[PDB]
Amino acid sequence: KYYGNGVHCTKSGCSVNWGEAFSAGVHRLANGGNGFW
Repeated sequence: KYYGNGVHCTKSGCSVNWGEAFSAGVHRLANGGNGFW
């Protein structure tokens, strides 16, 4: 049962990979916008 960015729950309790998700959220913060930020 995979999930969004850096999230993986599968043991009756999540185990979100906070690293992939922190960079994912940043990436989202600056997805594009035809720029560099």
